[PDB]
Amino acid sequence: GSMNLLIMGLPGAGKGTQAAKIVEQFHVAHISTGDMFRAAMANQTEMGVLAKSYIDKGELVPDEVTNGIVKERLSQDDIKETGFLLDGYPRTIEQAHALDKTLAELGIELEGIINIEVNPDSLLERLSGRIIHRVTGETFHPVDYKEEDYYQREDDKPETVKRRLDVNIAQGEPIIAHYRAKGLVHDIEGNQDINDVFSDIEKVLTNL
Repeated sequence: GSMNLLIMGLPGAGKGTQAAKIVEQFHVAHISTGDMFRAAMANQTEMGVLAKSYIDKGELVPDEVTNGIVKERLSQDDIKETGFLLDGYPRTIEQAHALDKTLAELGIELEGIINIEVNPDSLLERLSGRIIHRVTGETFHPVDYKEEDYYQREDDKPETVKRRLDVNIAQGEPIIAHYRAKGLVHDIEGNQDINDVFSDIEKVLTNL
């Protein structure tokens, strides 16, 4: 009955799939950054219509507005009833500090953090393998009988993925340390089958 959770993991770690499995078993509200903003705007909340005025103009959403969005979301009814699984926020240590303030104001306590760990070299190989034929557009990872008959999306080039992973690691490290120092972080080995990863998650959550 109700749990207040964060889920964390580097790109390619399968955070999305696990979140959906967590919802199915434990009924917490899965809340990604995208969901939160889409809700605020589509449901036309006070913060949402405010956020929309920046987004429509192609401008960045200020921290003050983002923090209001979050507080608004965690203020909803479903949060009291079912708890939550916050996904993608906080993204920086500053947002972690802002979140803690909001949770304290709301009288809410974080109960656990699911941290899916996968070796960044394994992630790199998994995210930067996709290769595409020039005229048939056939996708690979596997074949390649001709090195020059293929190309990669910019998003999928090893240097691009490597930078993405490095930035995500650097931004996430102080957040993980911040909450680990409070015993809230539970490391899950992510290099398993989907059902085995979730199996370890299930053990953690039922024993909270």
